[PDB]
Amino acid sequence: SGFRKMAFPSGKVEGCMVQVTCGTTTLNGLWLDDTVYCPRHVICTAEDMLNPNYEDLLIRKSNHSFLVQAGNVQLRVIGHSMQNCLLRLKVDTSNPKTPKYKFVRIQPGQTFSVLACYNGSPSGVYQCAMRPNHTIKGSFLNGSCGSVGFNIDYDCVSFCYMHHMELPTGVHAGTDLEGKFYGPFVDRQTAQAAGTDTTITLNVLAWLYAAVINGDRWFLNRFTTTLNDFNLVAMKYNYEPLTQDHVDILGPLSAQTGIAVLDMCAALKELLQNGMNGRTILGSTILEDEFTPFDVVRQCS
Amino acid sequence: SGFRKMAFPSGKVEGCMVQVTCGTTTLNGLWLDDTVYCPRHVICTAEDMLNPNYEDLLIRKSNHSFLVQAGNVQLRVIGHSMQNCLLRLKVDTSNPKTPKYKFVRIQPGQTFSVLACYNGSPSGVYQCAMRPNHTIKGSFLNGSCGSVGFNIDYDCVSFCYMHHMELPTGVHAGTDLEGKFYGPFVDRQTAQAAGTDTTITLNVLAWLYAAVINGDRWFLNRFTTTLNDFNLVAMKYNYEPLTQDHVDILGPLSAQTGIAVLDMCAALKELLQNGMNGRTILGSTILEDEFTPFDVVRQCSGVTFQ
Repeated sequence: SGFRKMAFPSGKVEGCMVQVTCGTTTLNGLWLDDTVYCPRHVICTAEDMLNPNYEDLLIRKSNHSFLVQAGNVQLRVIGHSMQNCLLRLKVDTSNPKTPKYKFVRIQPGQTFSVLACYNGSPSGVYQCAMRPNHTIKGSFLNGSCGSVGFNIDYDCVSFCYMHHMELPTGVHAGTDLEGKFYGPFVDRQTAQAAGTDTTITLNVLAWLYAAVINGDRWFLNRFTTTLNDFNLVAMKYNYEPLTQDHVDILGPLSAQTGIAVLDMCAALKELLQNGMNGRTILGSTILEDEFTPFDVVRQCS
Repeated sequence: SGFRKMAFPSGKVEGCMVQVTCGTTTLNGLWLDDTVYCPRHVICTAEDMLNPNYEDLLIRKSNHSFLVQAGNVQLRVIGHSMQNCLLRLKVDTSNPKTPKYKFVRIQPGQTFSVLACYNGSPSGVYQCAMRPNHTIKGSFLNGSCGSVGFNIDYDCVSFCYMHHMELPTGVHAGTDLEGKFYGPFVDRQTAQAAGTDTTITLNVLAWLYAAVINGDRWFLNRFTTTLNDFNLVAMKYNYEPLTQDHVDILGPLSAQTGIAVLDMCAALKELLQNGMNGRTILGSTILEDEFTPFDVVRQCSGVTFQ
C-alpha cells in the first residue's frame, strides 16, 4: 500500500560516472567499457556558446587536452571523436563496473530515473517524465551536464537521456546516448524555447487507477462516456487526446479494479469540468501525470 | 535550476541487500561485514504472529535453517542472536561491498531515503519523512520487510530505518538498526493503530526558504509575528507547534536569505488563512513538509557524495 514517485536503484549507473575537464570547463561523463561519453560542449567556454562551431573547436584539441578522472584517478585518453552532440573519448582501461546496458530512445510521456551528478560525483536520484514538448522538469544546477537518465529492466540498464542544456523558462533539454536531441533544441545559447506543454492523459488515468487501488475513490461516478466525447473535453483543457491503443493499455488496471476505462474517463471528464474543490487524491490537489501505466502496475502489484 | 524531492544515490546500500528465508517466509536482510540484519519475525513461518515468544522459536532454530542469499551465492550462516526486534546472523564471509557506515536513531520530522526491496533485490528508491506520529507514508508491497532507510554524509552511510509492518491505514512502522521500534508499535498481531498525525512545521518553513532561495518569493509580506501567535493559528490547521529550538535550527537559512524566522512565520500564517489563490510555490499547489532545513542547505548549497 502507499504510492510514491519512485526512482530505479541508481547503483549500476553510479559506477559509470566520471569527471571530464577541458581547460576551465568541467562536467560529467559516462564510462562504459573503454569509452567515455559526455556532452560535446565541454570544449566550449561560456562565451563559445553564443555561436559555437564544434568541428572547428574539436580539431584544435588533442587526446591530451582532455582530463578524465574516475574519483581521484586520471584516465589516459587515447582517442576522441564526435557523435552528433556527444563527444566520445577512448581511454586505455576498461570500467569493471560496467553493467549490462543498451542505449534507447524513449517517447514523450514515458518516464525514467535521473542520477544528478556534479564533478563526476553522484548527488541525488529522482524520477521524471519526458514532457510532450520534449523537455524535462528537472533539478539541475550548473555542472550537472553529462548526468544521465535511465530505466532498469531485470539486470539491464537502458540509458535514454543525457543532460545538455537549461532553457529560458527553466526547463531542461538533452539527448539520447547517440547525441541526438529530444525536440528541436540545439547546444548553443539561442533564444530557442519549448512549445506549450500538455498534460499526459494516459498517465493521469493510470494515476487515478493507483488512487482507486489505494482506496481513494470519491471522484468516481455512475456515468460512462465515449472516446470521442472524452477527447472533446480533454482537449479543451490542454490534455492529450486518448486513443484506442491507450485504452487497450489501461486494460490490466481496469481488470484489477473492475472499473471500465471509459468509466474512469467519465470520472476524469467531471474532474476537469468541475475541479477538485480543495479535495485531494493520493495527497495531491492536482492531477499527476508523471506515472505511466506500467509504473502504476509495477508499484501497486 | 528546478527543485525536486531527491533520494540519495542508493548504490552503497544496494551492495548490502540480501535475501533471508526461514521455511515459507522470505524477506530482506542488511549485510554489513560478517553480520546480516533482518526483522526477527522472519522466523515466523508461516506462523501466526499472534503472541509468539520469539526467544523460544529462536532458541529452537538452527543455523542451517536460515537460507541467506546474496545474488547467486548462498551465504553460510554460522551464528544467530536477537537484538530487540531484529535478528542478527553471523555469516562466514565479510561483505566485500561494505561501505563506511553508522547506525543512527532519527527524530520525528527527519527525512531519509528508502530502498524498497523484494527477495533481496532492490526494486526502487524514494525519499520520505518520519511522521510526527512515528509512522512513514511509504510504498511497500508484501515481502518488503527488511527494506532499509538511510542518509549519506560524505562517504558514510547512516542507516536509520528497517521496515517491519503496515498499519490499518496503509502507513508503515519499523525500527532503527538496534531493533527498537519508532513509536509504540510492536511486531505482533494486535489492534495497534497510527495516532493522529500533524504537519511538520519546521519542514514547511524550510521549504518556504528553499522557494525564496530559488527566486519564488511572492508570498513574503512586511509583517512579523510572535511565536505564540503563530502557534495559535497554525495548530488550528493541524500543524506541529513550533518551538524556539526549531527557530534556531532554521538559523542558517534565515541568515542566507536575510529573512527572520518569525517574519517567515507571518507569511506562512497568511498562506494558511487565505490559501494561495491558485498560485504555486516551487511549482507546488500544496505546502511541502518532507524537506528538512538540512535537505535545503544540501540541495541548494552543493552537494555531492564520495
